[PDB]
Parts: sequence; structure tokens; C-alpha cells
Amino acid sequence: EIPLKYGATNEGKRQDPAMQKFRDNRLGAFIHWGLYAIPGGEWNGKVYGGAAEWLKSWAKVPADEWLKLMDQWNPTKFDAKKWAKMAKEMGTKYVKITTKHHEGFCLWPSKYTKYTVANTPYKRDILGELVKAYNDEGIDVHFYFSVMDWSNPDYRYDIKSKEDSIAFSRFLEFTDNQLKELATRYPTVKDFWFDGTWDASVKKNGWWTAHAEQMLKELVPGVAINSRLRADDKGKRHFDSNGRLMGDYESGYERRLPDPVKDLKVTQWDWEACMTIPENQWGYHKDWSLSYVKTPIEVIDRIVHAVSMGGNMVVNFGPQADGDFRPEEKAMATAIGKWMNRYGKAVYACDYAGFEKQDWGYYTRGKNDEVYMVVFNQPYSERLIVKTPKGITVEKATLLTTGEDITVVETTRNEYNVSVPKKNPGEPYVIQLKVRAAK
Ligand SMILES: *[C@@H]1[C@@H](O)[C@H](O)[C@H](O)[C@H](C)[C@H]1NC(C)=O
Repeated sequence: EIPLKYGATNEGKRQDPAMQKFRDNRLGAFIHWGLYAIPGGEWNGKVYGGAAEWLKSWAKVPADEWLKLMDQWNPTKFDAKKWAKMAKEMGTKYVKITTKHHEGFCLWPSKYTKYTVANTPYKRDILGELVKAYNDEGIDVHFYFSVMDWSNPDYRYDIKSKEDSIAFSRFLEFTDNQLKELATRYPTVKDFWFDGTWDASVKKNGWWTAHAEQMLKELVPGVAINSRLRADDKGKRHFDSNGRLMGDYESGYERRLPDPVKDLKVTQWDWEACMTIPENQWGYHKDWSLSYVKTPIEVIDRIVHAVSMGGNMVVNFGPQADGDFRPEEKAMATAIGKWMNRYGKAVYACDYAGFEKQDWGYYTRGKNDEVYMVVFNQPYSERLIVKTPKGITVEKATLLTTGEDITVVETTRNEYNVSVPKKNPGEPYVIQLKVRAAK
């Protein structure tokens, strides 16, 4: 047991109403919108295949020249009400918004820098408009914040001198000022999701990460804070040097979700996966033919997978410079919304069921102990294997959409064959189980 001043604060999962709401939401959208949407992955005639929001880095553009894109920031088609309607129709219960990305351009009129929406042709407080519009649709708003900031020369990647330590301290004050500004301007914020926190400078200032968490929690009652923010006394990130999760939930799994057999440890804490539609484009990229683009069923699979293991899932959008969404993203949102409207009782406010994974798909557990089978891979056997934990029996199976009764056959102790429906549903579908636990 290593003594730590700046390690974990929560003992197990938070169970206050704000955390329960964060968890029960389950399905979110991400918005990555900033100056990078203007070039859209192209600089000086070269299209770069790397993530579009990192174009400043790929094309080696100096800060002064990158930030002159503010002169072209004029999203004529932007309408916060339309963005919120799109999220509602998709079935998303919360939206995470890039307040400021690594480029340092702020989507709110910060009083602490000139690189903000106020100093563009458009002028308006985009962040504020979105907060209002989403909240008006009953959608929670979370703030993405990049600590790393390419626009501020006080940022340091590492601390190799007293001068660096002084400059970086000033940088951390500036960061605190922006954070407090966001928390006091937009008090309905429910979460702060940090990125750009991997550098040695931040790792050497674990105290600051703990302070930022505490500062925001005093300003915004019940706010959630992601693990990615946090480094302990030894520089260890996400989980402290004693293996304990820092912040309120684990933020990770952008590349690959937790394995449903080998990574059951994640059911012990709150967690959230965030996902791109292409392989690795968060901001707007003009050419989606450069990498694999996920289909709606592939995204739906990921969403259910997350919930089945006790986690949230957030689907990313990278709006066009004009303030509208590309057609592929409108199609995705509509497709997800259709399926969610039919089958969402197996997603919203659901959790890990504690059953052994089977090949046909995933289990999820509802708040009244409903066990939902979400079937993605239809067996030629016409039988869905259900192995129950000790003391649990399956009493009935019902097709969620129609209420039709589904045959259940016991094959051996604690194992059943659940029949597939009489008519193939032709899409991923749900069977709801009634289970009983012995005394
Ligand atoms: C951080 C940023 O570097 C990326 O551009 C993007 O904002 C994603 C969401 C985030 N990625 C990770 C691994 O933290």
C-alpha cells in the first residue's frame, strides 16, 4: 500500500442520483467541432490520412497560421435546435461537446484568450446555444476539455527547469480560469471529459489533476469527471499506484471494447467508451473513403456490448464547417434511432447481467431484473443457448416487440435452449427473459 495524497477518492461506484443519471443515460453523442473542420484534413493541397482534428500537427502548421482559420469561421447553416432534434431522434440521452480541442480555439467566448468564437465573423456563443438547445430537449450536456493547448506558449510537454515549472504553473492557472468559467457560465453541465493529459508535465503535476477534480465538484454539484484527467503522486494515470480508479468513471476503449470473457473486471466500476464512425476521424474529414466506415449494425453492436458490460457508449460526429452534418452521419443517427425506438428497453438504464457470454449476442439486465437477450448472430440450430448462474432459473421467454411467447427447453442443469422466434426478425432483436433466484 503506497501512501498517496493525490490518488483515488471514490471507494466503489458513486450511487448518488447524478451518477445514476449519468449511468442510466447509457447512449451518448460526441461532437468534435473546431477550426479543423475548415481544412477538413487537407493543407496546402495535400490530403492527410491522420485524424482531421490533428491536422495542425500532421501538416506542421505554426500556431499563428493555424489560428488565422478563425477568419473563416462562419457556420451559416448552424442551428442548435436542429442539432438537438437530431440527437433526440437518434435516441441519445446526452451529448459530449468539444469546448476547446488541442488547437486552443474556444467554442465559448472565454475572457482568458483571444482565440474564441467571439473573434470570428460568426461571433456567437456556440457552446451556450448548444447547451440551451440540448437541455430544451431533455438531453444532458458534457464538456470535453483539452488541457494540452497549442495556442498558449506557457504550455510545456515536460518540466526540465525552474523556468518550465513557473511557466507551467501559469498555464495551470489559465486552465483553472477556463474551467471555472465553463462551470459558472454553464451550470447545467453534468460532466467534464479531459483529453491532452498524457504529457510528462501533467504526470509530474498529479496534485493539479486532483485539485481540478475537487474544484469542479465544488462548483457543480454532482458533476462527473473522467479518469483520463487524473495522475497520482507518482505520475500513474487513470488508476493510481495502488490500482484504484481515479475520477468517477474509466474513460477508455476508443480502439477496442473490453473483452466479454476476459475483461469482466470493468463491471466493478463505471466506464464509458467513445467511438468514431470511420477508423480514426473525430473532427470533420472531407474524404471518408480513406478508412473503413462502420455500418449502423456494427455501431449498434458496440452500443449493446458496452451496456452488457456495465458501460456507456458515445457515438462521435464531426460537423461540417458550415454547421450542418454530412449525409453519412445523418443516415447513422436515423438508423440508430429507429433501432433504439424499437429495442431501447434493453439499453437504457440497463447493466451487466452476470451470465456467461454466449455467441448469439449479449445479455443486459433491466432495473426490475428483466434479462434481455440481444441477438446479433442467428444460430442455424434455431436454438439460443442460455447458461444460468447457480440458483437462477429461466421461467419464461418473450419476444420484446410482439409479446409472443418463446419456447424454453432445459437441456441440462443450469442450461437452456431458448428458441428463436417463429419468424426471423431480420435485424438484431430482443428476447426478454423472466428469471427467478432461489432463496
Ligand atoms: C483525444 C484527442 O487527442 C483526440 O483528437 C480526440 O479528441 C479523442 C476523443 C481523444 N482520444 C483519446 C485516446 O483520449
